[PDB]
Amino acid sequence: MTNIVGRIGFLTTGKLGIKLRGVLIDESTTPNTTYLPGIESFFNITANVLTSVSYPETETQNVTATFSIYSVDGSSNPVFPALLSFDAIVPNVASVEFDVLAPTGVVNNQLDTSALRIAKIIANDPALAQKVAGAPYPRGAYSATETYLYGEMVSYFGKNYISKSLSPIINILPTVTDSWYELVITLPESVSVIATGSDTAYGTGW
Amino acid sequence: TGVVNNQLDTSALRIAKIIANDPALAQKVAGAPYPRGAYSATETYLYGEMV
Amino acid sequence: TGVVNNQLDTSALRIAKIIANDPALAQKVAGAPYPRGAYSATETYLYGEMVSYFGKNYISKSLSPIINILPTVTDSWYELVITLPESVSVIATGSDTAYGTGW
Repeated sequence: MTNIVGRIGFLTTGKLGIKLRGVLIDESTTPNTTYLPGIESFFNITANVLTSVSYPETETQNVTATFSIYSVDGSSNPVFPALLSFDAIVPNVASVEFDVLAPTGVVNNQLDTSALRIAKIIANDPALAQKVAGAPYPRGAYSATETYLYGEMVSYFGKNYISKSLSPIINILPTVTDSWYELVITLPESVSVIATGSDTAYGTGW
Repeated sequence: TGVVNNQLDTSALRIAKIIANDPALAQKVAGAPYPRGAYSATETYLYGEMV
Repeated sequence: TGVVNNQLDTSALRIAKIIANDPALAQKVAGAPYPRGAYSATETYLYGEMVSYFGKNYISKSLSPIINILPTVTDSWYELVITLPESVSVIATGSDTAYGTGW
């Protein structure tokens, strides 16, 4: 399920048809619903605004859907010549804007090169550069109340632990090496280093 | 002026904007420091990985 | 389950997901620091190249290559903050001392 939103220019009034390209399955309802392709769901666009676009998501099952824009006739019916038709996947998110799901010239054969170009773009715009920059991302001190993302560095018991989980972690102690890196502090050499003690005299069971 | 459309150059900008605006995808192109843990000779390390 | 016309979808979001998810294309879109080692004059440092200088880390931001220009001058380099509070390992781990075999 996704509530597509957006505005479409140069068309005060029209229809937007979404038509599936494969079989979609809704297993939520007891009799597993089977949305079949070729049947076009029509939504209104009024005053250049996507009125209410609620469509089942297709990213999970990776099913393509054709979005087409038509002018409305005298009886407000979609004249079939599609002013703008294309294929896209509805993401499994609460809301997506019609802008992002718009056709692109990047075919598979031209894939890697495109990414290459993207690199310099991200390297040029300072906003994108800071939005994507890899860094320790200082956070202050560790606390279990708030979550932590990848790369974020916290302080715990005098030690510095950098989160290394791709997923958010909450109430995970920094000492756990499976989710935190814990950079080890560099040691000076030409400094007095006599600092021992805590003579506890273990019993070979430590 | 002449007619210029230049959609192919707009495509790269659009995709870069989408990647930057999404934290999940932005994480996977983040930057050089990739934490891994304590060093061990039995594992394979990629460019930027931190030990 | 599946679609016959699987080659028709190029919708920016999909391409963004494809480029991010693939390790090779993700590595191509990297930017970021490029480690090179201790700073020295002769070495030509390109954009994003990151060096160590006087105990700090400096990433070059000059879009043009630079030579002999010190990492301290902020016109072409910028420092990578660490912000380490209440440090633990400073001198105790450095003791060792060379004596003691059996006693």
